[PDB]
Amino acid sequence: SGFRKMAFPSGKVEGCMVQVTCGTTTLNGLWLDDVVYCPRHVICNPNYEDLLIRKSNHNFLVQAGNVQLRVIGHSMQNCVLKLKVDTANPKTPKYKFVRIQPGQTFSVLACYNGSPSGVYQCAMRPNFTIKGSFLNGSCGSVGFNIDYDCVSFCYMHHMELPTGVHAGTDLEGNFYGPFVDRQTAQAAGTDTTITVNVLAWLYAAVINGDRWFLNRFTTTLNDFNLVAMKYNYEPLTQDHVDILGPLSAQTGIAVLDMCASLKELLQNGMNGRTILGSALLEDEFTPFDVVRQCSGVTF
Amino acid sequence: SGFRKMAFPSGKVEGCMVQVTCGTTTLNGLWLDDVVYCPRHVICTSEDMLNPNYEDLLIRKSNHNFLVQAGNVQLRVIGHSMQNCVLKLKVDTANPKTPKYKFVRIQPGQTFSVLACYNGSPSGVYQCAMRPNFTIKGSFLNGSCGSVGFNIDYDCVSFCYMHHMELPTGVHAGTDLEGNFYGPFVDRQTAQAAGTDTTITVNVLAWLYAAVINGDRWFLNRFTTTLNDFNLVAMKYNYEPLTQDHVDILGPLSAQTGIAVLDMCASLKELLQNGMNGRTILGSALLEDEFTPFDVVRQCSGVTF
Ligand SMILES: O=C(Cc1cccc(Cl)c1)Nc1cncc2cc(OCCN3CCCC3)ccc12
Ligand SMILES: [Cl-]
Repeated sequence: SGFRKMAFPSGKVEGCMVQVTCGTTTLNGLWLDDVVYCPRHVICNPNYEDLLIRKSNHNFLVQAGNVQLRVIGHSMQNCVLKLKVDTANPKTPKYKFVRIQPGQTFSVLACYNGSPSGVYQCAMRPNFTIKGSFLNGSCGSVGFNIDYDCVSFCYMHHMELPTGVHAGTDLEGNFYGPFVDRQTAQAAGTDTTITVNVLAWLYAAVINGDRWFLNRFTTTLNDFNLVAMKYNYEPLTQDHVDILGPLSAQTGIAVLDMCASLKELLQNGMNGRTILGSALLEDEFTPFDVVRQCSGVTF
Repeated sequence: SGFRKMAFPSGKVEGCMVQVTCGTTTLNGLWLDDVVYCPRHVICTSEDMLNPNYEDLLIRKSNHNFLVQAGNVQLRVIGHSMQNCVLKLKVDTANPKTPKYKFVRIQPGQTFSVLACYNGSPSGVYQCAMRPNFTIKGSFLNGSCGSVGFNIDYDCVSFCYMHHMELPTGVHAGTDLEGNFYGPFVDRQTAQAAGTDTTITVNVLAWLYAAVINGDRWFLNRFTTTLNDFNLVAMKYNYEPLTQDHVDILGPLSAQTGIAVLDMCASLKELLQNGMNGRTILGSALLEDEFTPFDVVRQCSGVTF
């Protein structure tokens, strides 16, 4: 019993965190094999190719714990700077660089000065921002998922938007969303609720004994999305319906049956009642997260 | 900017997790130096659970009855002793990954990170608080017994909790790392129930100061209150009494935001009187009590927005 927001064990990632310094800018780097990946704005009309051509390998001070790492080359890939170093990290895990879609969740290891300070779980929002907990110096903190024994790096933190939300890239330097890495006016679009995730969390509530929101009713996929579109909810596709299959099978509540409960939960509200200790409908637990936390999968 | 429930990086703790097996019972152990700590109910059959004599059950066991597994390597047990509700298995090898550690016992309201393990294998990490009724609201299944709660201040890991059982209401109970239970619980299958739970008041006030630091001020009011008048209203909403120590502890946050502790208490009384009214504080529609005054100061800084 119990449903908590749970992150992946951060150990395999901690052994990769280093501190990258260029001039006055100091942020975090990800040391995998003989390369250190970090946001390219560490070298900061910012023409990054023009700013990088003027730098030498000794300008980058990379520090792994209390040991300095020797930079022997550097290249830029989109918005990420790759610093080729002298030593290959002995603690390099089995890893993969993956790009995630909105709605997908991941673990963030928040770092300051190459030293891990906290770990938390979050979701890639439909408007491509993340609602993280970041301060100055957290740039270069990474988002990951653990796949059996292989770490999947999916996010690298770059900046904070005027609304307190965060923006970053995948590990190939490609931004998530319509953002650019510079001091300019940038705004996160209107956010929507991740529908498939709220439904997964309602199945998790049923599994944990919370059944008050259930009803005898059902709906069509078209009638649900017409109401969802009105409440700023992401459209529920047939793929989403299919993905919720195992939870539907385990609880005996058909997906469109659970959609009628969400429909009533949107028009009539919580009414002083809570679902899993929450007075709001939670959207940062995917259907897979619910299965993993309510089955005991380990790494 | 941004306020999240944050756990400590679990790495230093992961390198300590092992699987302890005695007969058919299989749970987790904490391997520090040449000793493996685990709940003493690993020697119990699910039968003896009602009224077991652990001294009598341990005297009948030998070192080869305990199968300790660190990864894919078996650890050889060369001695064993019991300290309250924890079993200490002396082993042949000292853990090379042993961190700088300390066993600490915490008070209700205190927060810590939990590394949930199954079969000596870490599966997840989450942050929680020791409830006023001494239970924890964790996310645990069968086999999670022996999972540990910790705080990593500076480079030292402070072990403060070891999971033992789940109560009828879904809440969890356990001991400090010296085998002493938190609360009036016993490691027996007798009828036990968690008392009435109360809200950790000093933590809600800390979280309201964190909200002010993150820009949200809508809940603030022009009123102040006495400590006695606040507690009379707090009691009525099932809130823990706010002591003068709590008032003192909230001093730095009071200084940083410019809102006196008793002024924030009036804003809190008004929230309990009126509700949230469709508004949210730090992305929450409920008043959050699992962030201590020390967590807020740690996660936030010294510049208010
Ligand atoms: O409690 C024990 C063993 C035990 C028993 C008695 C005394 C001691 Cl000292 C130790 N281990 C568990 C720990 N944490 C969480 C659990 C969750 C569990 O199952 C969720 C669903 N429950 C199915 C039965 C009602 C609901 C089962 C077991 C859990
Ligand atoms: Cl404490």
